Amino acid sequence: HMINGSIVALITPLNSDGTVDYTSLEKLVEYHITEGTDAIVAVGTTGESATLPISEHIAVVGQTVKFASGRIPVIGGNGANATAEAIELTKAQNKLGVAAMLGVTPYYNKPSPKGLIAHYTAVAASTDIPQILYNVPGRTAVDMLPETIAQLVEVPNIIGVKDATGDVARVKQLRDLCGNDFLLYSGDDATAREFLTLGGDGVISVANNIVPKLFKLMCDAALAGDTQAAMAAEDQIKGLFSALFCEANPIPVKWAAHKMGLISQGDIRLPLTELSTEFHGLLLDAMKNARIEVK
Amino acid sequence: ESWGSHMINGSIVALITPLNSDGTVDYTSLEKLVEYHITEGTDAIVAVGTTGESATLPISEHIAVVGQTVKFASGRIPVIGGNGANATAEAIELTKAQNKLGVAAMLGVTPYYNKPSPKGLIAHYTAVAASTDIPQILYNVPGRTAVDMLPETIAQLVEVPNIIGVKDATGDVARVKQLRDLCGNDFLLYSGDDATAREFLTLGGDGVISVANNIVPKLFKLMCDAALAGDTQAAMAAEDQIKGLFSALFCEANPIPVKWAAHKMGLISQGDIRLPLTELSTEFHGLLLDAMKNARIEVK
Ligand SMILES: [Cl-]
Ligand SMILES: [Cl-]
Repeated sequence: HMINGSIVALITPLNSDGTVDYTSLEKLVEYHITEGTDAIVAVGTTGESATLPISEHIAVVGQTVKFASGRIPVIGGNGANATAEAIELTKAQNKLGVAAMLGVTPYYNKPSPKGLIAHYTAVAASTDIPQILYNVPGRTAVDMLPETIAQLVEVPNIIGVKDATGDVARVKQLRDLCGNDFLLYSGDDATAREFLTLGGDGVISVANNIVPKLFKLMCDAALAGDTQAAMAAEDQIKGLFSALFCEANPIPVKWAAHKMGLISQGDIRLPLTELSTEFHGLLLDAMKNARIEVK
Repeated sequence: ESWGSHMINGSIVALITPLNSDGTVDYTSLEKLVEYHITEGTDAIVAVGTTGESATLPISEHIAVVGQTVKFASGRIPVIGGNGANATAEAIELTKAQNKLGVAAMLGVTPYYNKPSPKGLIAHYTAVAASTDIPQILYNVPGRTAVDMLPETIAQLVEVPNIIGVKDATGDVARVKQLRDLCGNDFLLYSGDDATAREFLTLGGDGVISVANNIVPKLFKLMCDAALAGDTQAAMAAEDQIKGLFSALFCEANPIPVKWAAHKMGLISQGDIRLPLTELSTEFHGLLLDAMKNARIEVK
């Protein structure tokens, strides 16, 4: 296993015709290598998994692996709200060369704890690739509590959990019920430094899409226990921790990216839409404040 | 008239999708459900919506169920196909696969999980509607989708010719009035929350796409007719008999409880259900069985 520190939930850049832009995707992979990002999640929420059918999903992940050329672990998204669909997505990724897979809890259909367990057990049963669980009730309508996560630790290849609740007290609870070995990632930038400080292993983040160097410093300092340096680094980027959510992720981050020249176009698949004029000002300020160089 | 009456209104069942022991669709139970609803007077059937477990049926199996439900109905009862998706392309695809099935309308939940803005919601439904000429019914259920599509956004779709109304499940009955004042008197309003169905009709809604319909269609029908007719006494008297089910069918996420009930009836042959959903846990068996007795259901 041993993915940790600053993990970027990568956006999927699109051509103005709406197809995947592989030139920008390559630029982004090099960028995270050039700065010091520890891993790349390909096609999760931030990467717009909802709007990418399986064949496109497989392509973006597979291409990201190719561009990385072994220099950085790539983790592929394998979440679905049907167990059978998740298994199929998992099987189609089994030989792309991912280090791991990130699987969100089934959204919309609100299964019970027993069902989440059976769900993830059957998904993990269909692969040798390490699985990371992902709880985000703000999006899924289901809260997968630590008591539930703990019953999955014994599944050989379930290696940890991303938790986006922002509820920092869960770190202790998760440590207590799972082992020291189970990996705990934060999925809430606003509480991340704190999450690591309480004993988290790393952060699967939106903001390190656009401030990876500083986001790395913050994560490394926190893990080392240099709280002063962690807070110091957090200080400069904290503004983005709310600005990148003035409309749902990845609407703002993708605008911020195509703005810094990171990507060729700001195109986004429907039902998602490009960031409203209303927020252009707010986000340019938070961006200039994080020492991001426009234009 | 003008000319043969009935638009889709009144008491509509969000139909259960019955399964065989091996998880395939049970067509003989499906046909039995369709007869049952005809005999008992249900106004219309939504096939493969949430209660029909739409998330765990791939598009092929989805359209077979819709196609067969229409067929079993054989012109005796309107069938509404679910066409909800969180990607526009996927919902266009699903809509197109249902054109020419003999469906009276389609019902499409707002995009879930990905949380589009209102401008995105409009673009989504415009594009879905543009790809068909079957009537479309919008579906708002923030409890499951994590977007709340507000009245003011629904109003901007009223102009889109074949969008005919909205199912609202929030249980905010103040929205009937708001929606009326912004949409037509002609725009169809459906309650999606059984606990507030009666009140929703009484305030000016046109119908209820209900979960409890599955197991108490006669009294439910009675309740909806009466409230539509403005006869509050009979409606309330109808409601009182079955009100207990409006809480008890939600002790686990729908359709887990209703499926158990329908089997324990049993309208179906098997209570099997598809992962990640699981059969009702035994903890709630007594809870639901007694709620069913109080609503006049038998055997047992
Ligand atoms: Cl998020
Ligand atoms: Cl529910």
